[PDB]
Amino acid sequence: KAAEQYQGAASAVDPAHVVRTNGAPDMSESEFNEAKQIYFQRCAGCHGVLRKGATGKPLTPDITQQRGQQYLEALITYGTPLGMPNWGSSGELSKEQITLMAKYIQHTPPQPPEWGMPEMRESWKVLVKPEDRPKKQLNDLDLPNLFSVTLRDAGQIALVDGDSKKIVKVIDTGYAVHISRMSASGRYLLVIGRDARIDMIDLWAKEPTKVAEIKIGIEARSVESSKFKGYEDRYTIAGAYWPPQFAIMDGETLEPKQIVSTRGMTVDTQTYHPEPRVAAIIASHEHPEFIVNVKETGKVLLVNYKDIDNLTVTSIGAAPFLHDGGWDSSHRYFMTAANNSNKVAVIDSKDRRLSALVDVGKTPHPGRGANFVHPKYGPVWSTSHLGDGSISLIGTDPKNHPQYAWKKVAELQGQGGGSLFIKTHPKSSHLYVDTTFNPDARISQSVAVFDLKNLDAKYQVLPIAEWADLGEGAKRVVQPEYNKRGDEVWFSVWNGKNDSSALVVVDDKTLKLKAVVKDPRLITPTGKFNVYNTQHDVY
Amino acid sequence: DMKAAEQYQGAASAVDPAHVVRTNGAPDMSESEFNEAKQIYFQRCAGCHGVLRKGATGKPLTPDITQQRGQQYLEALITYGTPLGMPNWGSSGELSKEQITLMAKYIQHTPPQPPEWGMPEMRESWKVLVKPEDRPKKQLNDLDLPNLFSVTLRDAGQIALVDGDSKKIVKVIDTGYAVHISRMSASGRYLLVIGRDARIDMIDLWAKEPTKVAEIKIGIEARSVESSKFKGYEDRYTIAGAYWPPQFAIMDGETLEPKQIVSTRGMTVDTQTYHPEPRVAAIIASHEHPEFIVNVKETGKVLLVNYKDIDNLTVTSIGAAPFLHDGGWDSSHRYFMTAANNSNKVAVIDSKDRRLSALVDVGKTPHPGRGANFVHPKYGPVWSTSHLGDGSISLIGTDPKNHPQYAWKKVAELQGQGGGSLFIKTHPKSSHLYVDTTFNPDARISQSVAVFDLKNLDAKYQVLPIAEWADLGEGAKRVVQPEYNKRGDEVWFSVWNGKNDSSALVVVDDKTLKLKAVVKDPRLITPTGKFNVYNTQHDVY
Ligand code: DHE
Ligand code: DHE
Ligand code: HEC
Ligand code: HEC
Ligand SMILES: [C-]#N
Ligand SMILES: [C-]#N
Repeated sequence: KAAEQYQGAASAVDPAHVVRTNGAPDMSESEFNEAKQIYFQRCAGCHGVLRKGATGKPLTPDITQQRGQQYLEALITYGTPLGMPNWGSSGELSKEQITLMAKYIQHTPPQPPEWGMPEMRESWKVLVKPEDRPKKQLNDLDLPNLFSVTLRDAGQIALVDGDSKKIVKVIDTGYAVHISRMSASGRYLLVIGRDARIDMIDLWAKEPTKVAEIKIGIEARSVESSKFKGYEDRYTIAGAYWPPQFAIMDGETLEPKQIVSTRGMTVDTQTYHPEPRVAAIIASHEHPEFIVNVKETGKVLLVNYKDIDNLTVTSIGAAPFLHDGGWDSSHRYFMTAANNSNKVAVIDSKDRRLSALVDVGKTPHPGRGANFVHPKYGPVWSTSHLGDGSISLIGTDPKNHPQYAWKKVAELQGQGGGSLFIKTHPKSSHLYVDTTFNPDARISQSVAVFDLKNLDAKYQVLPIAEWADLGEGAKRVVQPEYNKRGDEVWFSVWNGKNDSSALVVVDDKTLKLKAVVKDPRLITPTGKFNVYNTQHDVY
Repeated sequence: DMKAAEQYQGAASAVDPAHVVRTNGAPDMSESEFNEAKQIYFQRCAGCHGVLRKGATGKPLTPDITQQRGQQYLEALITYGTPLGMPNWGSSGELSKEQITLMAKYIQHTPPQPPEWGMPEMRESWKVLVKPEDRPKKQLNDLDLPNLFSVTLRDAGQIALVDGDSKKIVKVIDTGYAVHISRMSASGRYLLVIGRDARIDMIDLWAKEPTKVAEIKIGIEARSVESSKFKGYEDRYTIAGAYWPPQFAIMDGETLEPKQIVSTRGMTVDTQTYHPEPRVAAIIASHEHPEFIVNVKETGKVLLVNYKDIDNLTVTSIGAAPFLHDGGWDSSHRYFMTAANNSNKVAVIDSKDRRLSALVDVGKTPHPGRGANFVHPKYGPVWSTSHLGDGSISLIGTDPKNHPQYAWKKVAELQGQGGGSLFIKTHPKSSHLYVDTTFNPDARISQSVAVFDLKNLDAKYQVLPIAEWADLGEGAKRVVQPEYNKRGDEVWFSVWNGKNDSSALVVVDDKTLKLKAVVKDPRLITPTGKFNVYNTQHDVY
């Protein structure tokens, strides 16, 4: 009773300022569920799970009830020119569905599940114990020249032999694998699905097999392994969209060790954000750290793993909407893109600070980027864009080229907007640029190639999809990727699930068609990751 | 712009729609009925159950659990309570049967949402009353600043500066509502006070008359404020912790300018699950590194917030035990001895090696305040704490160097008057150990304090009738917090009576245990915490 009188006083919170959420249009269970289904299928990507807004404006009841039924129906129908699709004019949704959507967004956002240690441990499985795994490579595959290709809609990945151009193994994974990363030893392949399911594959077994699996959230995109000297196969980190968090695991077994929330304050307005999605993650070579990108808040986190029991995190402020990125030629500066801010942030992994914020074109999408030595400007890092056809060249040498350090030194022009990946190699004199999401079929079905020994000359259009000889379907071409020795570039002809797809290989020295990989199992090929080039960050 | 970026994010979310739940199936209640219940909730239930009803000292009152219990179960539990900390709202006749029904219906609805409080709101509340350049260069008064006391006048929303030697009120200043604590800056010039409403006030003790130079509001609800104490950082930064929103804020220690706000929402130490309301508790400034040691309650984390580079903040998260509350330094100012009250443990944080040294098992609901340090004739240097759940006083060894066999062990135990204790106190020059019993259900015990002889710890305590000595008449007259003067010969107590009744500050001669003086004033409304300037600034306890 002592402890009851002790916590007996009134809260300092004014009850009048604590608000009841309602005044929404009545809808039955059948009507609400149909609407909720359309929301996660068509709208959550841009508006967020909690509707607080990401690429899209906030769709919370305070804002939507203010607009009213008619406004909302009209906006969902015609869309806007600033990136909001027309759901009615395009005939994607019916008048009835749009009315249900307008009604839905006026209600309190339904609550999604959380995912902590109990759920993570429950999903954790060690298929082959470390003690019972091989001691050496029991197969005769050229592992450094292997490719980890994502078979998207099939929820699988295929290991394609670089030299023979054949599928060696097809493995069951999580749904729609986003990326593939290698461990610092070059033995373990790590893949993560968008469903946040991670699979660890031992390339040393007679036939490459899965040794462990875990689910780190409801939705995720990135996975990474420790790369600092003395920490080979020590830790594995993964970043989640829902819940806004990241997880550090044991690099041998995938045992969940630490989970850290990314819910916090923004860099720009310094206000609370309930859904800061984790984007790109890159392992530092300078300090025993993981460089984690937190999107909506525009924060770059340096997560130290020297002591994972008492975690040290340095929160570097950058720019809103941090997405993808990669290392400069020297592997010290993390060049990441803050896409909706139309900027590229430079993170010094050595001095542990923001070196600069470089203004580029509309919606920069570098992937990991493309590094080469410019004849006039010295070492540069490049990126193409989704919002326009420009290619930005940024100086990456503060030591021997201060005049050009962190400056958008020059621009190149591609086929158009909708570009996703730019690529080059140390042993190559070519620069490749795709145009995957470009509204024109011909442009999206081809890639642009520049001559690094003559950047004044226009690019050469390579008819990648046409060379594949596939027939019907959108046949969008995505991601240029080189092999171990850098003499051939691979492309994915991403066609629909019920259609035929292929991987097209081009001879880098001659710009001619070298090979075409077709297989009935090659369903919806997206990302391709060459083992050597991924492990040693060769871009 | 356009169509390319629309297909790029055109794919479906990996989230299963079927798993995202719609909340309702709650009893229909009108606006007047909902607001009447919501009023009672924040007045009587929020402290223990939390603002979002996810549970703190109290169990979760989220729709999933309450709708499962049903209307009748809820009405019965709110009426009779339980023996595990849940009050009997109906049996005691505190709430009417009609109010209890409204409450039962209320907790079955989705918890209403409070506002957030970020930088726009903080800057809007930020005021510089006297600019640094316009402030004095020397002390413009004849006040004995080191021996001044900063007494909280709770319900009045004010503080009072009482001269240690004369026993008179020098100045009454308008502050935030119900000031929780007073802290001094490292220079000894500025007095920092924070209200439970999260309003901070910075007072210059060097002006003609001690006046306010700056103010700011760091949240909707708060408890702690602190200043940077590492060498080379005098008056550099001021930090404050909030209950709602779950956050802390770092400000300029000269102007109170908001620089950084950090969310404490995160994963727990025990279950490693997400918690949407981790309240900030005690904050203490490190002398070993340029850091602030912040306690995060519900998650049970002790954060080492480095302020060397305030633009790129570095935080080290140390796991301790759930329900971290109050604490203080050991005799050497190296080990932060903090209580995880509902876990019945005292955590030891090494501020030098930056790690958890131990988790000592103590009694029921430890409440140390800042604690009491003295050298035990047998066990060596110790740190003590009294309890709310029982009458025991735990003595914990704090010397790993010369007494490793006793380090981080509940070495011995002393017995007080009973439960409901809040503060234990001693001083270097003193051979006495004082312990209050503020919240003890018996009137006579709560109106008195216990005193132990440090020279002969085997002997039983002496009872000092503090409230009786005050001669105040009617009222609860609960006695709270023993605090010494700079010399260590006087021990002050607060006779915390009701706002409409008469209160007093009782001073005792430590050398003789006899009544020295009584401070009465019509402005001395609901006195609670008293902080001696020198003793607060230099952590003398
Ligand atoms: C955060 C993130 C990364 C960086 C991780 C890293 O490197 O650590 C990444 C990388 C990638 C990479 C890495 C390439 C590389 O060379 O590094 C690939 C192949 C890729 C294929 C696609 N991505 Fe990706 N991608 C997202 C997020 C991300 N993608 C999205 O949220 C988005 C906008 C919407 C979505 O529906 O997922 C999106 C669209 C796409 C696609 O449409 C692609 C072509 C097919 C798909 O499955 O969704 N993303
Ligand atoms: C977090 C916290 C601290 C440590 C801060 C620090 O040192 O940095 C503290 C310290 C304190 C101290 C510090 C004394 C010291 O010497 O260190 C005092 C005087 C004090 C007066 C009270 N506290 Fe306190 N107090 C709370 C929280 C805290 N109190 C509560 O949440 C609680 C349980 C409920 C509430 O109503 O706020 C509570 C009850 C009380 C009281 O009932 C007191 C007596 C009167 C009041 O105004 O609420 N608390
Ligand atoms: C991204 C590729 C989008 C998808 C998928 C959907 N929306 Fe969206 N929406 C998006 C943007 C970038 C904007 C901003 C518009 C602007 O011109 O600034 C919006 C806006 C809306 C709004 C209006 C908010 C307001 O102004 O009050 C609504 C009502 C809206 N969007 C609804 C919505 C629904 C229900 C969708 C799925 C069926 C949907 N959007 C998809 C971007 C994108
Ligand atoms: C702390 C000093 C309390 C105050 C003030 C209130 N409650 Fe509480 N409550 C508290 C505890 C420690 C517990 C646990 C009881 C146990 O024996 O374990 C509870 C529990 C409840 C519950 C039951 C939850 C369940 O098991 O389903 C209810 C319905 C409840 N409390 C409601 C409630 C209301 C409405 C109050 C204010 C008018 C209130 N509590 C205050 C501690 C404390
Ligand atoms: C992915 N972009
Ligand atoms: C305060 N206790």
